[PDB]
Amino acid sequence: GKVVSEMIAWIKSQKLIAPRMKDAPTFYRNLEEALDVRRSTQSLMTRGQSTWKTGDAIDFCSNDLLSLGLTGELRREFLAELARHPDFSLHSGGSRVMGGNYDYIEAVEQEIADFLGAETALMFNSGSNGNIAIYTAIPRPGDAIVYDELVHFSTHTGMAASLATTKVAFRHNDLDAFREAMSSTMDSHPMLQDGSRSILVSVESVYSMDGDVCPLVEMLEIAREICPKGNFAFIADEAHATGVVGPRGVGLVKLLGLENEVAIRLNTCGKALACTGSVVLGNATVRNMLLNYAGSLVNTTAPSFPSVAVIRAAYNLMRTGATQKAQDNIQHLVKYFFESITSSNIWDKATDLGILSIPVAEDYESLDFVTHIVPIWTRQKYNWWLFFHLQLAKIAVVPIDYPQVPKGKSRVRVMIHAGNTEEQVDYLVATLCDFANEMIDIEEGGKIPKAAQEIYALMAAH
Amino acid sequence: VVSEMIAWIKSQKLIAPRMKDAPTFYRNLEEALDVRRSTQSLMTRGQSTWKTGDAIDFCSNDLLSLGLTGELRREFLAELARHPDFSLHSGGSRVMGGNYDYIEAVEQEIADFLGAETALMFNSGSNGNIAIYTAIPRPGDAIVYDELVHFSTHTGMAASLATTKVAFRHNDLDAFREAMSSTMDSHPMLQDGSRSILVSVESVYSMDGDVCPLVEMLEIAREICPKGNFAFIADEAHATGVVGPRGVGLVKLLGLENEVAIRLNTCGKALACTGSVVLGNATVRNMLLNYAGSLVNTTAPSFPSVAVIRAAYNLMRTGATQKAQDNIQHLVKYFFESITSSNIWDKATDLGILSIPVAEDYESLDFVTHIVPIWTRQKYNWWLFFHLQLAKIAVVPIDYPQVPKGKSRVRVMIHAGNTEEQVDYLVATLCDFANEMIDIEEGGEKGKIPKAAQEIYALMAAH
Ligand SMILES: CC/C(=N/Cc1c(COP(=O)(O)O)cnc(C)c1O)C(=O)O
Ligand SMILES: CC/C(=N\Cc1c(COP(=O)(O)O)cnc(C)c1O)C(=O)O
Repeated sequence: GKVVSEMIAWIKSQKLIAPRMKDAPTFYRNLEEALDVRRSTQSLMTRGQSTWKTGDAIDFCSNDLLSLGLTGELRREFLAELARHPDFSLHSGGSRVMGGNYDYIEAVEQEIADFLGAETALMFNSGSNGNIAIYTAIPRPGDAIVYDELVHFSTHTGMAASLATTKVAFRHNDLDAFREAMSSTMDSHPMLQDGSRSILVSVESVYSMDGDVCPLVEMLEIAREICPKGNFAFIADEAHATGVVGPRGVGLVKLLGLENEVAIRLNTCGKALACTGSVVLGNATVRNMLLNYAGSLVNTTAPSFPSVAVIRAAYNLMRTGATQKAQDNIQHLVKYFFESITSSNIWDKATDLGILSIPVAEDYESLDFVTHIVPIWTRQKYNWWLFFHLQLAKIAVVPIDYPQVPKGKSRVRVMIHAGNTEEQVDYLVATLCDFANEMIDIEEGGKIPKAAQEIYALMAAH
Repeated sequence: VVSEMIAWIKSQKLIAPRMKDAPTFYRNLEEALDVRRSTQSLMTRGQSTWKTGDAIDFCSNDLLSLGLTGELRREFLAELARHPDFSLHSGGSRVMGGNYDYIEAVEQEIADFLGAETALMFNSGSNGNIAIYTAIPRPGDAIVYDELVHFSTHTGMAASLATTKVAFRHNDLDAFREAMSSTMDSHPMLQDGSRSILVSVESVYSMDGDVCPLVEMLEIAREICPKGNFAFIADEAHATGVVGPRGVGLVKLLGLENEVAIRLNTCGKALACTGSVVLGNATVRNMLLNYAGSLVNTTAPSFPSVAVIRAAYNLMRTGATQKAQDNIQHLVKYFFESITSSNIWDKATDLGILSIPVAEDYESLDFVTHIVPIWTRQKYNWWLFFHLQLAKIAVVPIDYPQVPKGKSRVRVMIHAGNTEEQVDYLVATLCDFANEMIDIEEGGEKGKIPKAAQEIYALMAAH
């Protein structure tokens, strides 16, 4: 219905366009050639998913983690906040350091900083710009940046534009490789050995595309062991941690009581807090470093009053406890899904054959908590088929593929929200087990499964 | 207020001395901050002295006084009220489930008001320029850009896939002609029309206040690129709302919406909120959605953020900013006649004591802009700022790194909500400073400090 109208528009947008641009001007000629590169691998993005916004599909893909957007709970606290300041000055006035600072944004920052256990906060338009500012301002020449290989794109963009000359990745969440990265970096840099420069460790609290948790206590112990002079500093991107983890959604850093051990923390408002923006946490020296050396911040207009107001409304819902029930239902529904798919008859054969792989679902009971992020892996030549199977079953997931991940690591990303139900989770489990069945029967018989046939049929027409 | 200047005075006291047993990371961080303090140009809280009412606003970016009057606020809240059940959260990135009908419809309203085929909305003008210059240039293309394009344009070009980036002297048609032709003559794939030259300009330049001669550069581009293998990119941050009928900006005013492939219009200035739109055909828009990785990997704008942009443009389309816009023109022409009619103007400008280049031949233009950069001698620049501030006139001082080392100045912004009496006081204050400086220099005492600097140097001693 509405599922099939967007599949058609998606199929149609991958038709190569350059063979029609021979007469077009050179500028548009080469742009449509560049778009054709993506079309050729069927990865041209246009209008997104959105079948869940209309009711035509379950929402297992959006970032509305606590359903604050779905319920209108944030909108009502947002309008209530604007009503506490009639005649508010909407316009900031300019750059935050030249005409754009005002009392209400400083007060909201300190309010948030107090709630998350930090000394100071600085507000950005987004988590991305938060990362851009951190890694263009904070790293000094002679510093070293050691980062998890799956840090966010904005972190990669910030580090590339950094003043630091030494940046070394380490294998994802691997405490051994992080040790090897730390000590091999120390040994070859005499300025780190005598403590005249620092090593900056860059990690995410919860990884957007894997769903696992940074072992921060252990990394901090490794760091102190390698750098006994204390010349290290951590930077924790809690994008997918805020609102999900910790008492009243404070995140992983405060949950572990590391608020004095992690020098820089980024908390974003784009997921659980159901709006946009971010704050960078640190002491007053970090904050003044961003205001003075993060040129991206210096040359952009400061947040408007409504933008600050929606952020404050979201932390209000967190800090007054209004999100606590939604926060536990995530834990419940993720465990409920984990129990249900690992208890179905076919999970064992499908896991050996490699038909389905959900690594976050294994050993889940030994963790202090679970995450909302559940990537589901299949065979790489089955990935689009798994997507079409769920999509045609009226379950909206996010497909992950090149360029978003390396060209061989394709997967499906399922998001469990506080506003989902056990009936919907049962439907997701049953839907996945039908797919695992279909591919095992094909593997035991060149057949193409039902769902893919229908999508390939629509292509043969469009 | 004395308090804002006192706080600024304290923020310049060096701190590296107290940092010994301070850990390496905070010591090196505060050592970098000291580099700014030792030149007295550390920034902390800005210039908000005007915001309360204790100083005249000649500094903010609220050009049409939409923020001051609450006009945009009232329309913004009525727009929210006409959508009582709006979905606040976008859902994710614009290409992954953050798209919705409201933002697309708003985009097309802005495109059609601006005379463009499509529009694409960003969090900021800076993010728009980032997206343009990382997504649009192809390998083999050349970028010819005005040296004074915005910081975000410089960041975007440095992350670009184009391998020839050529700057040219600001607003200079001969320098631009020389950049275009020497770039054309050294690239066989520009000569044969298979790659393109991208031309990057601001319609109104944020710190010199002058206007890009866009019709002249298009003529020169077509001359040097007879195959038409070129494309212009016009950043209109300081034109939207303030230039053209009903604020449509410079490109539409000259009727060049079909000759300028990419346009950036921003909401941080005269439109009194935040955000931007990139304008172009659907090939440009798809290019940004697929190759601007900054856009792909960030959350899509929430409903209230879209609605205030809509309210701003709706104000412009109902003609509710035209009188504010005519007021700007009146007040800037009034400042220009006033200051150049002053007694000391001839002497102060011959001596380089005062210099306002946008005040020269302002009558030979079709319009003026709101940006009045005021120069003095480089060693007097903070003295000029102190003098203006203590006279309760809020201006924004402009020093390294915002500008080159020896190009420090002070930026006055004329807003619609300003008055002729406020302009009279500014001129009187400027003439006092010029007179005080001419006296000090002819008195032959190289240690003589002006009055307003004496007070600042006093508080520095006390505090
Ligand atoms: C930061 C205050 C400011 N910005 C100027 C500016 C921007 C940034 O746009 P945005 O703030 O990211 O929406 C973009 N392009 C031009 C030409 C500009 O002059 C100013 O001139 O005081
Ligand atoms: C919206 C795309 C997305 N994640 C965003 C994200 C950001 C950017 O945050 P912002 O949208 O600029 O505020 C920063 N750090 C991490 C770890 C992230 O995962 C996702 O997983 O769908």
